Amino acid sequence: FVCNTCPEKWINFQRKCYYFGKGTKQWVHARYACDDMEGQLVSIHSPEEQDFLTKHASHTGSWIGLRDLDLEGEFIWVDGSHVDYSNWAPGEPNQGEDCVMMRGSGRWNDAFCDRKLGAWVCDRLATCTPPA
Repeated sequence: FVCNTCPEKWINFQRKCYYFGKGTKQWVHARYACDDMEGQLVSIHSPEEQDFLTKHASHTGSWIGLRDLDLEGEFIWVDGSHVDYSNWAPGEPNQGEDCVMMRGSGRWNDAFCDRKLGAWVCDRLATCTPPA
């Protein structure tokens, strides 16, 4: 009936859980690190979710789960969803910079995928209160 339960070290927002990771990672590195924790690099689909992420975002930049896929020819989230909501920094995005990071402001920019960032965000679904 109510789905806000999250694992230790994760934080709940709405029906999801979020992990604010710290450590030096390239984009595909953060992707696999989230997968190792049974999550995914975060996907962002509303201003309310973004505002939550901004409150907890690292000041020096974080990888998020968005990258430009060559065959589809567009930015696609790690879970296969399309970009409906976006929070690009003004002028962004602008060949080579295929991966997407989130600044301390919450705003996004594209970047070389081998850039090393000190933070990254995973998400997963929250679990739910049981039957009595």
